Amino acid sequence: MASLTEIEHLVQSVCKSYRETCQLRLEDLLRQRSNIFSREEVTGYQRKSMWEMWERCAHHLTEAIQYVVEFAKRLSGFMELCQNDQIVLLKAGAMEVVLVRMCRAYNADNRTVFFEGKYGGMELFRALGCSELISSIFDFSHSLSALHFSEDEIALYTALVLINAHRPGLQEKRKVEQLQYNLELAFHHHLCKTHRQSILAKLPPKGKLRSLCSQHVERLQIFQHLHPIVVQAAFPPLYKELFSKILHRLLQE
Ligand SMILES: O=C(O)[C@H]1CC[C@H](C(=O)N2CC[C@@]3(S(=O)(=O)c4ccc(F)cc4)c4ccc(OCc5c(F)cccc5Cl)cc4CC[C@@H]23)CC1
Repeated sequence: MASLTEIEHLVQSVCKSYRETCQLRLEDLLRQRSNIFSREEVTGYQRKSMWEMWERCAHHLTEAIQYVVEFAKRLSGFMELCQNDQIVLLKAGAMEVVLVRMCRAYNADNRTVFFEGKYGGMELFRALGCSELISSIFDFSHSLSALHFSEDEIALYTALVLINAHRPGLQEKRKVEQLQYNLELAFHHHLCKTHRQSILAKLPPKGKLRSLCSQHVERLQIFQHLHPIVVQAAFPPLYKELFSKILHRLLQE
């Protein structure tokens, strides 16, 4: 049950929820493309301490995940599932949603990402000691650039990243399956109607997004083992919660 109106109405409320919950405006990100970090500024970032860079990136990651919580809270029928399923979906999905959202701050053209006010390439994150991880993040953004996503496509796709009935630990598995289906119908209908069905074959596999979150938790478990007090005192609580009950607080406001 759902007609060609109830499926279409979902499309526009998904695009709306997404529009209203992005950390950065795409128009803004596009106009700052020529504001690039100097050779001296890149060298300043490389000279910064690993733990300083870690705290900066973790703070920025937390900043973005907070907007993913607001996207989830406005997503049709997400607030109607149980609190345990809301956390299950956000714990597993929020990072992946930022991993897709991230492509809007990318520029395949110059291979740079927007960070702390200006655009900069992979070598801006050398201090982190995440040679392969930052590389994967950059390649993942490069691959999504090739798809030339519309904002409405990013909205429907990210909503499907978050609404995954296959996430382990889901209590009302069928209530999440029912929701995932309507969003899939809304996405594929919008792709059909816009003559953009050809993207389906080119969307990244399920494992591309899964290995990225896993690599993040692996390098984090390494950094935390060498600087445990740095993570306790300077890392954000919601960051430590997601990768190391703030989510329950966010889910009420
Ligand atoms: O408008 C929006 O909502 C979007 C605006 C743009 C936002 C965005 O680009 N981002 C939100 C924060 C940022 S970043 O700008 O700090 C950045 C960092 C590394 C990059 F390769 C590129 C960018 C980020 C932060 C941490 C991270 O992994 C976890 C992590 C740590 F935490 C700490 C150390 C190491 C790691 Cl690996 C990965 C990414 C990728 C997406 C990036 C995404 C949301």
